[PDB]
Amino acid sequence: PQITLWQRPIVTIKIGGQLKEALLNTGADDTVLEEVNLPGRWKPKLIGGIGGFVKVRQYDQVPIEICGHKVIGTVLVGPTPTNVIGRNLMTQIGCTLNF
Amino acid sequence: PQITLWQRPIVTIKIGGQLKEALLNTGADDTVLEEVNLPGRWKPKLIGGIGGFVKVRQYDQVPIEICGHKTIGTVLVGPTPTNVIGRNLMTQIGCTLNF
Ligand SMILES: Cc1cccc(C)c1OCC(=O)N[C@@H](Cc1ccccc1)[C@@H](O)C[C@H](Cc1ccccc1)NC(=O)[C@H](C(C)C)N1CCCNC1=O
Repeated sequence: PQITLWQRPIVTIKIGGQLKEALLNTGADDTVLEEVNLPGRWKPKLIGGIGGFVKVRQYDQVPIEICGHKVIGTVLVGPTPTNVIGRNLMTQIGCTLNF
Repeated sequence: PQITLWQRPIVTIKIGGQLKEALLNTGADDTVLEEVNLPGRWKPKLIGGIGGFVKVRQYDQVPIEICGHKTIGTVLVGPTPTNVIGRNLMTQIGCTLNF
């Protein structure tokens, strides 16, 4: 799609058999989602860092659908004020900024 | 331009007679820039909010050039870990997310 930015670019993602809402966040390197139980191995990742890091679980090669774009990418699972689709997944969906 | 998101979408902005780097941040409602002296009236704005707000100065109708695109928009001036072009200015430059 073409998403204008008058509103927060919140998109529906499908991940871990759940439909979630997430913000297409070009300011985020990574994709951080709250409350998904992703299967399989993960490794700890420290994210944030300003005032301390937040430990999240990094799951790699996660199938995630973003606006009916099935991609695969790293999803960090842990506390996030809002579910964020970061650049890592936006590149997968071939999402670009255009002006 | 079409900006792919493999890297942080840092763009050069021209504001307050200065060339600055700023992140095209679709996750940011507002544009927050540090160390720009903007002329004229401003009103305080509280931004952030998680753990407390940061007070910044809201300058309205600021001429700002983003990747050569002259636009006018609200620029919040105050502490920001990175200069952020938020959606408010991305709409002005006609920046959209596309995939
Ligand atoms: C910067 C970074 C480094 C390593 C790894 C990752 C994933 C990184 O990126 C993630 C990140 O923190 N991104 C921020 C930028 C960053 C760079 C440097 C230090 C810290 C962060 C920023 O761009 C987007 C971020 C959206 C956000 C989403 C969920 C929780 C919190 C914030 N947007 C916002 O914070 C704004 C501000 C003004 C309040 N915002 C979010 C509330 C509602 N209003 C609003 O407009």
